[PDB]
Amino acid sequence: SAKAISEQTGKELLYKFISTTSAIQNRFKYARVTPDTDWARLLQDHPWLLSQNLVVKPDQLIKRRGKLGLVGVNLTLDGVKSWLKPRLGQEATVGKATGFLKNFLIEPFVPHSQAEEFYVCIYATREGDYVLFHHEAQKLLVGVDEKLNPEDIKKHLLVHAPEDKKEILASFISGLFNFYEDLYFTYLEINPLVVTKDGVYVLDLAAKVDATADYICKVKWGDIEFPPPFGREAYPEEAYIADLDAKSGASLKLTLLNPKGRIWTMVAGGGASVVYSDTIGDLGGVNELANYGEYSGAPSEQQTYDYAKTILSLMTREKHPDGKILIIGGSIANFTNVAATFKGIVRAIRDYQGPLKEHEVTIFVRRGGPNYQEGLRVMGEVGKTTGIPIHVFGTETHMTAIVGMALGHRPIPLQGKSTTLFSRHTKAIVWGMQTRAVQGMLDFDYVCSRDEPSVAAMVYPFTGDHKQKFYWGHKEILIPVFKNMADAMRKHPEVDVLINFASLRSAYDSTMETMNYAQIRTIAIIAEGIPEALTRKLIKKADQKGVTIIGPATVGGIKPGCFKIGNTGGMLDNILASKLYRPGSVAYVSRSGGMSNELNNIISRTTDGVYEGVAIGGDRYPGSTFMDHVLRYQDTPGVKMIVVLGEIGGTEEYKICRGIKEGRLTKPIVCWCIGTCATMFSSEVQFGHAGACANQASETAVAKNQALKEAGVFVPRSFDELGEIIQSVYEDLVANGVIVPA
Ligand SMILES: O=C(O)C[C@@](O)(C(=O)O)[C@@H](O)C(=O)O
Ligand code: NA
Repeated sequence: SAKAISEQTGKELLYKFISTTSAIQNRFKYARVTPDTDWARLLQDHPWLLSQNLVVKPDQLIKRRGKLGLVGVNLTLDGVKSWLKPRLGQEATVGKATGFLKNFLIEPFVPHSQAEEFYVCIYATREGDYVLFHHEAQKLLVGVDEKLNPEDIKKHLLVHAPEDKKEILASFISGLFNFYEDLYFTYLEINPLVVTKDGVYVLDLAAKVDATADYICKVKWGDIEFPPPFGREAYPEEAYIADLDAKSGASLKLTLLNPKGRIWTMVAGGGASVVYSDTIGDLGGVNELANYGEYSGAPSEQQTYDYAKTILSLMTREKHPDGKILIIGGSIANFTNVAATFKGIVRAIRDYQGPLKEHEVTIFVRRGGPNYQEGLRVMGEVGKTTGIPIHVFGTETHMTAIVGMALGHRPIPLQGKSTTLFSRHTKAIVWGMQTRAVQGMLDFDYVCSRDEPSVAAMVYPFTGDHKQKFYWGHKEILIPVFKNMADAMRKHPEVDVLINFASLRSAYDSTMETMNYAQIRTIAIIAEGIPEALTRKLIKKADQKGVTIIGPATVGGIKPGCFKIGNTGGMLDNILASKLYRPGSVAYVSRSGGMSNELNNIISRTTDGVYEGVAIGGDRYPGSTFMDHVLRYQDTPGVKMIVVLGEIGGTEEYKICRGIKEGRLTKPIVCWCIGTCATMFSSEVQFGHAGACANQASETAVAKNQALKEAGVFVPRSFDELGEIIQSVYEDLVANGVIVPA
């Protein structure tokens, strides 16, 4: 996800790495002040503080500090100390948010005139990075993998600028853009840039970097800090979890909202965790909600133990009169092992059992997934042996039902790429060492009564060629593994799908390499954590070649009767339970992988069942969008209704609205956009999925659910009535003859 950095951090990167050819002034002339500052050392380290007038302001991701009057301008050093004296340590109000002014920046005062002030901004979109310039806006798009033409700067951005400043402005803008790409920024605004006879001064800097690029930018970023939004604090336990996430193929996230709240969550999945938070917010619990976070991607027992013990420690610092509740939730997992993770949580609960009884904690559990029956048994076990109240619920209880149980009372003390991607004839190559996931596909293929396994070969460049044993029914079979992708392709021209399990570090090159083989028309990219600038380049090549990308950061998708991507839908018992071995009439698309297995469950209980599901993944720029898949479903005869599970952030869902108005979409669509709680928070909350950042009022789930409903989409009041509305629509289509069940 993209994360904001402080003005000081941004300026420090700029002073270290922007090309010296632009005439940057006051390089490294800044001084950080916090309550514990040693002013003597400060004057030693920054002797220019004693020899010129100064500007001082807080550096805590407050915007428009000037018009709020949080800027002391043209002061001597003692004028700065007096200016700080009634302000440092004191709380201020900015928007809905209130916090302490704890971090200030002193820089030199730069005399200038209005005419020497300029505005520059660079920001990322799917189609490239825009550059904005304004004297006192001109706009230029640098396309994905293109260069900034310094004569487009002069001819398009600087058309109204004084001719005597154009050459230094163009040099600065060129240098700023190279600086922006190389350090993986996604947003960079300088307002004002001051240009005088003596060179360029950077008076204000706001910026965001793609934090997933750390393995690329380590050296230059150094020990980079990502401040919380104004009105929250940073917590050592958040960094611990961040540290565990860095050491994990799995995803592990934690944000503390109100450490004193009595509602705590430990929910699996980035989607489900937002849905539980939504439900909590609809029942008035938001002010008591202590955290947001999630785990997913199959963490080990030990990782889950370490995550869980962090939560239990945080919830046993002080007592609440009414006790506290721990919501241990999630969807029906595709891939995460419920036994191993819940054994981790159980070990954490035992190790914290004294503090949990003392703080009057009630625990509510709802989970499904692989091995979920053992998991739920050991969960109920530790409740019996510790005497802590633990109320355990499985797949036949609705995902979010434990929330109302727990909160209802205090416990008693342009042409599309392709319409059809998969069929009963699909043959795939799997990139990676992924025996278990491949066996899970062959199991699906067998119970789907396919004539042939869906996996024809595998590629893994870190071993030599060999054959790998799998079971086909109960027969042993062999599947070739190739060191070289070239060998796998020329020996399997029948193959048209590649499922890429490469790690995030190797995913870009392995996917670009696949796209040199025109025989491959669909690629599933599993890995989470690919830098967005790299995904944009994957998107550009795939669009040039006509290749459908599903992912990144997804489990994939499933087509009952025909084909499933990797770990989608999980083990045999969930495939049978949710009847995913044969088709029904309902097609769906979600960002979230975990929630798509919940849709599998919900749709199978309320309809003839799933016809096709896709999870487009959580990243900011998915390889294929909601609309792409909804178009396929509109043009697919066997689909009779469409279910979209949307999400706060971006404006994709409004294309559905337009498709309806234009007459392009005509089957019945059901849609729910998750993230409605985000508006109830006093500070923005970055959810699990990289995409889930709302940049304007229209990107909120609430606005999207409203626009969708006005355009004739069927929208439930909340997620926990989605299953109801899906049922009723199906029933009308049965009553109208459109669907004829078996
Ligand atoms: O454990 C979960 O509920 C989430 C997830 O791990 C899953 O297993 O369904 C999903 O994020 C995935 O990546 O498969
Ligand atoms: Na990780």
